[PDB]
Amino acid sequence: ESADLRALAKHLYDSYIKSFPLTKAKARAILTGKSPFVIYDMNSLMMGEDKIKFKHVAIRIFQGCQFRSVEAVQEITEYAKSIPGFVNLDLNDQVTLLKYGVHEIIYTMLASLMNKDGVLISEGQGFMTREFLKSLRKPFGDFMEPKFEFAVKFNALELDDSDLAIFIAVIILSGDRPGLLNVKPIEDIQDNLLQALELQLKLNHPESSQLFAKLLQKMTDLRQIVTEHVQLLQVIKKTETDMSLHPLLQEIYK
Amino acid sequence: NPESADLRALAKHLYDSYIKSFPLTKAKARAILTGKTTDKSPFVIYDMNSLMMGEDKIEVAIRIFQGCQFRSVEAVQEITEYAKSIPGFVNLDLNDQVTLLKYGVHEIIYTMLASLMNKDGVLISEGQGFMTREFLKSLRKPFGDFMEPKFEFAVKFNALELDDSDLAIFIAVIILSGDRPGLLNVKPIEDIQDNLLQALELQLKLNHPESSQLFAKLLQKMTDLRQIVTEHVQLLQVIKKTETDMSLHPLLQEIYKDL
Ligand SMILES: O=C(O)COc1cccc([C@H]2OC(=O)C(O)=C2c2ccc(Br)cc2)c1
Repeated sequence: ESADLRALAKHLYDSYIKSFPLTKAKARAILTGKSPFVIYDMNSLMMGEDKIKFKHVAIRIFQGCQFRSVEAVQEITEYAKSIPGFVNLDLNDQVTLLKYGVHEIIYTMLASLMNKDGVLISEGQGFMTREFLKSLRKPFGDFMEPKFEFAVKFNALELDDSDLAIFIAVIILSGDRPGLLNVKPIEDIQDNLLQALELQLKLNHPESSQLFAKLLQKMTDLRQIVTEHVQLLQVIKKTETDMSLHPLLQEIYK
Repeated sequence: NPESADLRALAKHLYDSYIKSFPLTKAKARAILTGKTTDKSPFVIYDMNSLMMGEDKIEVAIRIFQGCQFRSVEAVQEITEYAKSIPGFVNLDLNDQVTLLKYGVHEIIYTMLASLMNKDGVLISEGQGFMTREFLKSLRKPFGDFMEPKFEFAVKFNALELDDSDLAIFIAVIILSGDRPGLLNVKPIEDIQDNLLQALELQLKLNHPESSQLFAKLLQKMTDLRQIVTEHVQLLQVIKKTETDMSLHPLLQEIYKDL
């Protein structure tokens, strides 16, 4: 029966490449060796915007992160709709799985762009450092540090795009999202996704023992930082006197 | 097969210490919850009257919470005894044995508490009593919602149909976690958890053969345990600042100390 598990592994990987432009393999090449722009202080921030083409002082960084998250949701939605059985679910269930899922996949693939010294920005064309992300006014000065502590641990598992492709699918098909209407089949697809993930990590990582069990424990983490960032997204709602400009622009970021 | 036999010896050793460390197991709790015995029948507490009459074995809202933390201290004592029997735990650094226990005990307590709970209430007083879920939820604020997260997780967790032999290994995996803040020597802990995870995977393969992917579905429940600890922690901070005379316990207040 593992013939179908190997089929599903490459089907999800091929769709992973089409839905996501900047893959982990191409981000690892940029982080080590061609070079992009480096934003390390306040001068290189303004210097960046000139020759980088952004699409939007301390709030300009956060608003750009929400612009990138909106583009990410579209890539995650298109990728999820290619998972076998996803589009054949209840349309309300598909909306719910994506609603409570995109935040966890955003940080999983964000780690693919992070090391211990910074993160890539604007499709690998730039690079914001770690210390510059702790030198902003509150509460911006400490909303990326939990995500850097997580990216260090998660990337230590040292997975590739084919492992991540299956791992992304399992997070979307989580059958415990509040408000589901047909919890059965969602757990059915996630059951075969977990089999394909268990098989994938054995054939690609034969030396690392219980990489499948250690990967599932990172989900326990993942949600703890998603629910922590959610409660931080309402500190920006109540603080800063510059987080409400064009009303049509507020509707996009929901 | 010779290496899988080494994992069976580990599984039987953990189950042996489990029986010897926790007096009330899930096997005995299910014999009490389901009314199949004429001798292990509990006195049900459902209102104020059944409370004062069942006082032979056990402010109302405060008195209920005092006994909850009294049993929590009883639980930590049993968890520490069982952790010492896990192979390698006592061989680690003494600072790490305290940190693995500091963040691990509550995730263990809510796991085994689910063995004493059905959808209608919780076993209390060593199985002699049974406090209803409605009465626990009918307590005044902020105590009227102190138990619903525990109950909602139990009916979800008990669906896995795990017995004490599977629970023994899953308890050991939670204690020997490398993801806990303050671990000085992380790698020697990850080696022990790797051995416990191999034993748990084989245990569920043999004890639950028809149940597919029970190993992955069980490891996902650790995400539920974290949110209960965080919601619990948030709730004590409100009680500490409202009931100013409400005093804790050396075992509990030092676990919540900058958790
Ligand atoms: O004392 C009162 O009137 C109300 O407080 C009570 C009432 C009943 C039982 C107890 C405690 O004693 C025990 O043996 C026991 O397990 C207690 C207990 C406390 C909280 C939860 Br949850 C489960 C059990 C305290």
